[PDB]
Amino acid sequence: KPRQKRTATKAYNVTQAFGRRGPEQTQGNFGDQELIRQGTDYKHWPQIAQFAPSASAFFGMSRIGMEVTPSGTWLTYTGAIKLDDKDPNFKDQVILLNKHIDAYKTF
Amino acid sequence: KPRQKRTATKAYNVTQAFGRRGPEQTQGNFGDQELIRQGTDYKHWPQIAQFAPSASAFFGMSRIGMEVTPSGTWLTYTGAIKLDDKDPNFKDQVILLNKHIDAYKTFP
Repeated sequence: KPRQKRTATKAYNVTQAFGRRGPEQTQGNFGDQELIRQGTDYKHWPQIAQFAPSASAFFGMSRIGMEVTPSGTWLTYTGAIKLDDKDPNFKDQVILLNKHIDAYKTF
Repeated sequence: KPRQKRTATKAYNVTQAFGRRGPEQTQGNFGDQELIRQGTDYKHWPQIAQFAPSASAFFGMSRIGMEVTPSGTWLTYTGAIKLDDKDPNFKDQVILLNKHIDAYKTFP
């Protein structure tokens, strides 16, 4: 499957699907050891997935570019998604996201 | 519905769902007049949507951050998706994406 359409699971985990976590610009930085090993089987995956954009929102919210780099042709994307501070789950969402952002620095 | 889960259509279009296209740091820049007014009702939407990430890939591929500002708490993301230059359709994919990237600069 094209990288962007892959779904990580225990049998095909985040490292297998999307590479090792890291700081480089072509690397993903999200996930602690449990999420990396479990993918969408992770016990709190639906709480993470609620922030992932629909296809319409991905192209509607993001700043999209197209670049030729020494590795080939890339569609770039950047943006920001607001957390709903009136969601009763807000504080646990903050804790959950903090547990996974740049978690690889500690393993 | 939270912004990131909206689906734009003719009845609820890209501007209404995601704001006017423009140059600013967290403003969307993608779509010509046809896509803006049609959203996923756009006749060639599937050829754009093939590049959109799954939820797992979004959090697998992207650089994710969190920012706290006077407007609230924001989940930031950056990344890149590789185009398959060996796909016979590659030239048409590039043409389609280029038609929409920064298209707003050419119309009010």
